Amino acid sequence: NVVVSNPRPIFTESRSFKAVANGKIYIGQIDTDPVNPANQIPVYIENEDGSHVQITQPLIINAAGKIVYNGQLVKIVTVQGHSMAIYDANGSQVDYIANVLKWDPDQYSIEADKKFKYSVKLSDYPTLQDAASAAVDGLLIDRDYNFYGGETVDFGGKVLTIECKAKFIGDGNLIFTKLGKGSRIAGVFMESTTTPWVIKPWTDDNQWLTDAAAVVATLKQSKTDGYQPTVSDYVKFPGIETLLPPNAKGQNITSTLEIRECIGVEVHRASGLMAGFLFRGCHFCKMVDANNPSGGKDGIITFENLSGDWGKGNYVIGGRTSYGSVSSAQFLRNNGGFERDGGVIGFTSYRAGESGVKTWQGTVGSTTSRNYNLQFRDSVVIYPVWDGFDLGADTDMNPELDRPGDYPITQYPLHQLPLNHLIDNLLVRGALGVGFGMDGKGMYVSNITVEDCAGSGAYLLTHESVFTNIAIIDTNTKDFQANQIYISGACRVNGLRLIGIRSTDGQSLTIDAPNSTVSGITGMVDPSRINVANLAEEGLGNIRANSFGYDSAAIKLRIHKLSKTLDSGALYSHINGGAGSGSAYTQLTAISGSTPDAVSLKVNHKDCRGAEIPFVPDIASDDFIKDSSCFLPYWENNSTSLKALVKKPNGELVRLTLATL
Amino acid sequence: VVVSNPRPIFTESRSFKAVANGKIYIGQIDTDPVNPANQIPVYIENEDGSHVQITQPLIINAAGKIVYNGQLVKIVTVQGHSMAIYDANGSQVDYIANVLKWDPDQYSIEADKKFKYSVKLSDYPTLQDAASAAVDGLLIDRDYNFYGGETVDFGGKVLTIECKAKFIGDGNLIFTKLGKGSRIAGVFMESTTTPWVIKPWTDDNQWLTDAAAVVATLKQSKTDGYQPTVSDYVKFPGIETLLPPNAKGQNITSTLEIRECIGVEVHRASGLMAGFLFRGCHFCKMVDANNPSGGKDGIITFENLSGDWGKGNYVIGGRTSYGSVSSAQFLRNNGGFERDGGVIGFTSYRAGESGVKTWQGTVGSTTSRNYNLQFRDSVVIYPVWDGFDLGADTDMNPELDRPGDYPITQYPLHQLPLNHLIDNLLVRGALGVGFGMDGKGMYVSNITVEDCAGSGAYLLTHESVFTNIAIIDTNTKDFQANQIYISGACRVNGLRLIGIRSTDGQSLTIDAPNSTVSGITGMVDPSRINVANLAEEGLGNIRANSFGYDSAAIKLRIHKLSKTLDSGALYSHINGGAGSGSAYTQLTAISGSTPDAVSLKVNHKDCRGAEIPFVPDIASDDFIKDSSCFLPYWENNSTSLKALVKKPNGELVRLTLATL
Amino acid sequence: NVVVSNPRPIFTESRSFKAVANGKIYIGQIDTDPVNPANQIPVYIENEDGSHVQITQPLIINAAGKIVYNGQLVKIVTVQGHSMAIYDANGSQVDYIANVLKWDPDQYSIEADKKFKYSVKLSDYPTLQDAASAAVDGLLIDRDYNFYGGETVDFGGKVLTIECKAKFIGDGNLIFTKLGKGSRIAGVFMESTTTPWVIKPWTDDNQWLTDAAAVVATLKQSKTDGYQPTVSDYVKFPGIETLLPPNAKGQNITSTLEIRECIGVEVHRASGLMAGFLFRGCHFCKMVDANNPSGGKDGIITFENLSGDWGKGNYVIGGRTSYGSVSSAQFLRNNGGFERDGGVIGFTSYRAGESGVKTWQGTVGSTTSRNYNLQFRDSVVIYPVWDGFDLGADTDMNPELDRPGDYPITQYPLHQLPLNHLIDNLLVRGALGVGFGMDGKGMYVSNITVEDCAGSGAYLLTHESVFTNIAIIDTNTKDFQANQIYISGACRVNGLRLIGIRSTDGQSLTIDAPNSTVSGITGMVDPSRINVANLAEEGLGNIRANSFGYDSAAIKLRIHKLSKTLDSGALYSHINGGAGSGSAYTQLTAISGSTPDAVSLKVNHKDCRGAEIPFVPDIASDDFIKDSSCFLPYWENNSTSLKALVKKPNGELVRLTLATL
Ligand SMILES: [Ca+2]
Repeated sequence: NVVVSNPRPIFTESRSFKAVANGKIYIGQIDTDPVNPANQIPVYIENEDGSHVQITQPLIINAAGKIVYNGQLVKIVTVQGHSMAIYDANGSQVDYIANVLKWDPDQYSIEADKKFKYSVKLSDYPTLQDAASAAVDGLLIDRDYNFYGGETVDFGGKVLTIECKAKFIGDGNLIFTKLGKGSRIAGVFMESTTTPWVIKPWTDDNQWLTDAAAVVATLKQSKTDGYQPTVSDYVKFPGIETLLPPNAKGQNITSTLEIRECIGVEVHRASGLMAGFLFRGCHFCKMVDANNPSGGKDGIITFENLSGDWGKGNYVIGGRTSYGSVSSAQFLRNNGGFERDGGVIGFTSYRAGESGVKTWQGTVGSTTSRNYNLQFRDSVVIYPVWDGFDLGADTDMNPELDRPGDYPITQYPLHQLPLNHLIDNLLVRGALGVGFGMDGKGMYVSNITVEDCAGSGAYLLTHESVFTNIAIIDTNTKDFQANQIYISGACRVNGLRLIGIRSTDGQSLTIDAPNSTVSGITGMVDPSRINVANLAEEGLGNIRANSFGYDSAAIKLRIHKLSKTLDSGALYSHINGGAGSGSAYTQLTAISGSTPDAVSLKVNHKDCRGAEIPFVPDIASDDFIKDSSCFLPYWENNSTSLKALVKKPNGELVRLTLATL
Repeated sequence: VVVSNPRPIFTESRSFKAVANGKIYIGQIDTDPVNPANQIPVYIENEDGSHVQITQPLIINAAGKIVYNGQLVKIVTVQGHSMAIYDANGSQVDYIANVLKWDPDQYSIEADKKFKYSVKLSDYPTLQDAASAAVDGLLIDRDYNFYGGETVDFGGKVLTIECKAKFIGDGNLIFTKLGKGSRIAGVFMESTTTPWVIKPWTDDNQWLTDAAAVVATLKQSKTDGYQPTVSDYVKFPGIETLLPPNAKGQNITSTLEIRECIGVEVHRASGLMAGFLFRGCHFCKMVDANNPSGGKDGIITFENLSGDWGKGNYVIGGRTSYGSVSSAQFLRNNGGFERDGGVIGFTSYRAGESGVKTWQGTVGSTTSRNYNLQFRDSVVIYPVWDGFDLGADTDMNPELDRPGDYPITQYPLHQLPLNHLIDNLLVRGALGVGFGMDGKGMYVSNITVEDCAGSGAYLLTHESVFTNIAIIDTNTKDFQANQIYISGACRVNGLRLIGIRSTDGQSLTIDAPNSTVSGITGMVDPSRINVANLAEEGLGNIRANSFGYDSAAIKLRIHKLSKTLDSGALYSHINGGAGSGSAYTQLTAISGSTPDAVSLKVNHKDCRGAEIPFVPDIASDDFIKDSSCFLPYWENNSTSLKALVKKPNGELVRLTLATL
Repeated sequence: NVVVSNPRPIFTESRSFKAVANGKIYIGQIDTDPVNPANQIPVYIENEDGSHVQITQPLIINAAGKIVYNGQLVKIVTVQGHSMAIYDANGSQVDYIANVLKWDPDQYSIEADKKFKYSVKLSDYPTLQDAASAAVDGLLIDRDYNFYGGETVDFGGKVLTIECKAKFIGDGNLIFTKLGKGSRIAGVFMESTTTPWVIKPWTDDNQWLTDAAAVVATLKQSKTDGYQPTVSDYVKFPGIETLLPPNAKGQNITSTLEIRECIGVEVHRASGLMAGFLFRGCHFCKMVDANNPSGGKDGIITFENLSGDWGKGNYVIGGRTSYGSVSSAQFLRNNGGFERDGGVIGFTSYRAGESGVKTWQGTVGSTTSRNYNLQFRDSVVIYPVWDGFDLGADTDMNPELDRPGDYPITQYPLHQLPLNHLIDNLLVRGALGVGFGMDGKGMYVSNITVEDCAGSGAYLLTHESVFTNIAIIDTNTKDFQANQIYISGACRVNGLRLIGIRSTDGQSLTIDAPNSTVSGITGMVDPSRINVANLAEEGLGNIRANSFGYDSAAIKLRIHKLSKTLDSGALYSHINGGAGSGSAYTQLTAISGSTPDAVSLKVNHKDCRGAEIPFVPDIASDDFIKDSSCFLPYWENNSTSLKALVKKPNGELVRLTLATL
């Protein structure tokens, strides 16, 4: 409701009831005398269409007490608050107001400025920068915003809480800079403008495709449920480079939120399609509870600190991601320090086009991309095209001969860096590459479970390292020419579960750990497919061997130097008669002529209650008897007699007759 | 406020005079209001606030003030307007194209831009009124008594609903049409009714099992127990008849229902007799539940019996307590290959049914089953029934088809390809079964079930793999049950059995008749192991360290022969005492159902010789097994040892071996 | 911008065009007659300086129609809502306005008050109490606030969301009281004013210092990268008490946020320097996602409930802390109930000056400081000066003879309270004292991993307790006179991994658990360094012993009561000839005269296909033969004959001739 009123002011005298006819008005700085030029401020006629014309002072008051310019009634305005002095035609002062704002003070605005939460919203601004400049505390993203690649926003060092309720859409990087420590960005949703060509190298039954032509046949234009091919696919799927159409090669679609050179910024509940998150030269930043962004061409979550100080304080905490052409979560040139201040905790990666979690190896540009002292715990990687966890620091194939910006090779050889990562409680399932890969010297690794992988379970280029409670369960299910677990260097493994339900008959070795000392293997492993430097159970208690569904129980010995495929000796218990007979025989055996159990001593065969003793089947040579005060029975066929080669207590030999007709 | 004179006066523009008998025309902005087509309504506004519309022009009196019927009046318009003033001779005194452009209150413009939008329930009579007014935030700042089925339409808006007071009522408060990304934080649901609840555990936290004892715990409370259900009639046989009618068939729950929404998260929820229902939702999460105390229905339910299969639905973090049925439950959800859904980082205490439940069977005429969910990093303590119930098929009537699911002819009962990602789960105190599941082709890892009155695990699984399972002091009530049962042909790699409680009062520890197992650790009674095959194929060089009084033992047992008697053994026994430097080694075999009946010894009494058992009477031809061996036997009437010799050529001869 | 107007009011007549010369104005309550003094309200002259002088009515109008007071023009002010009556010089009413506000009504405040989020901010108030009193919903800390020790703020029972974007700066405690249930405090940053002297008992290669003089040598003034010495350091580094200068002793610097006697308050994403967080007398409070506060003199996170009801519902959830002089997270007099409603889940502690997580022991003040029914799960403690987890309830050194406020010693002996904590999935690395310590009766503990600790791995003063899947891997690496794991009482251990890659030759026992029954040891343990009451593997299947790196395989027996260092017998398989000979011999041995393997029976030595049988090297005594229907061969040297001591089937002894020339 608008009340009818008379907005145009009139100016009347102070001691009688008259207009200030032919008077003058001066307008100036608050609490000054505006009659003096130095104190005057710009005054403008304001026109109906909202245009302005600056005029000179004094303002002229006509005979009716109204302001006029060249005799025409005008509306005068000023940019800021002002003092006002009114003079009559004789030049006597009629009135003076030091500050006109003080006459009609809007008290509500003082109260409102104090009692309401400050937030600006993108719907009120043409550009994101405009909103950012206006922001004091909150910034609401409340309209879908088309950004251009490289669009850069300066947040002015302010500590902002950016609440996203709409998308940032575009191909390329949206770059946020100069956010103050403590700033948070919640609910951000990045989406590419472009819909790329993607491959989907898995079937409707979730089996991995390995054939290049089969993979090419999956090409579709989509922002999800697949990934844009990269040059690593040319290696992963031999022959695919030639078979892909040109429009499916060299694509580069990612919509990336880039946090540049900020400290103490967290991105919470991020999501998107063809989406990427890049922390470039950041410290003490976190990607928290990622809400399953579907990846594009670049890493989904990247902490890259190739320039400036080594990254520290950078974490992926919770959440999950899906797809992407390369790794889900990756680090370059981060060092958590002794305090292990950084890494990946509580994270899930699904279907990384490369690996679920990656610490980069080798030189990138002019310097090291490697990482030290990071945590990798309580995390899960499922169905990566390459690796579950890739925690190596030195290049496997075609390694550099040096490490600019890192420890020289002369100090630490390749794969022997003191990486010092805290690695515990990780699960990997469905990896096509390697479930769990790493390198380094002096590493402690615990509670790692790798299961149901088409590719190898683990590939460990580690040295003087300790692995505790490792489970490698049905890996290399495609039976590639690979081990299920490989360890290069001289390591200790304490607890190693091998074999689920899949046969290893179509594979090479299960564990190849030629310099490693191992204890506590469990599972239905084919002992011929074990290679270690040493295997021992030094600390077992009293033992029982329980046999089910066989007529015997066995405690066997296998000397791998003699033979990896044949037991060299055994202690058996064998049933006499059948079930419930109350009788069994015990048998001690030795291999001869590569025939297991060729020679044996028996106790209670056929419940006879006696020992059956093997004898030498012809004349025994002197050197057949080993120890003093022992005898060795032997056969003399021509007299149908048993003889005994005796090594007497004094060590001398004598031949006796033992049994005759 | 400055004491001012609000009533306008209108004076002329050429000389200082009132516009006596002047005329004012009021119309559309930027038009000529003298034209009636440009005029807008003008009203007298009375002191009591009533209005009366009058004709134009407005009349100015001798004093320069607007008048109607000889009285000074206040005139108002509904919109911004043009104003033209004419004097008694029709000369124009003034023209204002838009009176609002003279000094607009610029504050509302700046305020609307700089402040966060939020409405609050204290300003509205109903929750719908508040939802309608909301733009960004909605604050629940007063307790609100809802009626069952009360339905709120949020208009597709992406709202941040902050709760700092209670929703109070029996039944469901139903939220609908929230936009993707909406969040509801701190919600507290509380029933109006205080029901009758049972508390089937003692002040020393032992479960009660006697129906009469449980009935004796009846009290009216919204917590520290649960409303009896139909399942209690089975759990406590006879309780149905002993419970008074007022304790039976109660249905008190105050439920926040999120209906048919996508991308809604409920965070830090709590309450008393509280439930949370996501009905026909996708990509919704129950996050960091702040220990709501449950009612009759499930505490957290993702139910997708209608519409598309549920996906993207999770319980993440938090905990719940009590409730008559399961704490967290799923019907007709499929996480896809991506495993996009399930329960991670969750704790359940004292579920009246189970901690985490995936429904089995048909419900509402379709499948209630679930696929491809995660169950990880979660803990369930003191459920009345199960810790985790992750089965999909009902363990009965294997003929029955699965409407809405895989046909029974494609996948038999309990052999669905459920494909859940199950890892790192802990259960303690279950009265029913700690960990239960079915399915074919399952992988399960890092499960620990300890200190359970009921069985540790009940696995109706087929061609499945279990890695690093620990079942420690379960079936502590000594029900006629196993500690772990596995029906189908599975592999177990790493199974820890037995804590500090004796199994002397129990039947089988593990009954897994089709399963192949390796790596059992613990003081299991070997008679209480039943498996298809047990083996340690990959041990290294071995040492058996005995802390016993005078011996160490490596025993053999053939379960086909006897489940309770060792069939043979390798012993080492001390000669003399501690520090003697001497022991004897002994190889034994069972005969006449007497373990160790027959043996060969090396170094008995430090004699440095081998004591060899001989057949105590004439040896039959078939007593000797292998060629180039001899078997000593006794001939009493010559006080001699003979030897039955099987020569190298396989033929038998009998020789004299020792005589007087 | 601002329009030029004439703010000073003029009062003119209603029926003719004249000023109300020498008129009178009355001002009173809305919709009343203000000429009645009962209805009048205060009116004020507002001077130019903004000051006010109350005057009595009526207001006086001059010949110009303007308000005057003793002949000077004046600005009169009063409350928004009022009635106004104007009278001419004759006392005739000129006008009456029932309610001046109703003329040009501000509708905006009504709309604004409904549509905007309420938050007050510290920049608008001189003191934190001022802001707290003004708050309704939100409270923003947008300026650094210097507090004094003991400064107490009462939040009126209001449910407040306190968002911190600046620091609370001060030595001592800032005390928050009377927060309503559901209140939350986010991003708080406590910082001390003092930079104290701190010690840093670790080197640049992250080796612990143990020498007092070396530790004193590390003294520096800093708020981080070390801690203030306390009296426990006197014990930890013997001699340091006398070597520290006075300025480094008795320091007491912590900047502590104290939440006092509140219910349902959560502190989220807290940080700081020399910072502490104390919940005193609270219930249902949480310290969530601690953002690596760097600690001071007192515990970093403390739930202290020594008065009032036992603490319940109090958790540390997520996050991490660093440094501090004492423990990172600690509890006094909390009981989670059967519900286990409280504890530590998901937490990381680095470099606690005492322990990572501590449940207090003994009497504090006049009552129990102990704790029951708490969770300790999914947490990690790295590099504590004392313990990783200290979950004991009873005092170790000079214990109390009683437990005021708790169970009596007569009901539960020392170290044997039914603490009932839910303990699972814990990792400790780098502890200088004890990695994992506890006491209690009836405890269940599972999935504990302790690795690479200078001090002992575990010290368990527990009884009738159960430990499942424990790993103690390279602990006591400094070779203190200690065990790697000690357990005092009658416990069960099911799964125990011992030994990483470090030799134990410099140590005493690896496990000393004299009253415990243990199964499932894995690792390269020295068997002489195991002490338990009972060690057994009752439930193994068929067994194979696989030997790598040797010409033989072994299944050995050791009777620890006979000898802890020498095996008492063995079953061996030994290669005959070369590798790939396909022949081996089996040997069964027994110790004699303290020489392992002194006496043995062989099968297939030198591939001879016969059994080599040891005989008594002199005349056998009657008592040498054990069982009926057995014979024992023995040597009669004078005649060059083997005889047999025969125990006939009827048990009677006879001596026969077995072999002669
Ligand atoms: Ca003879």
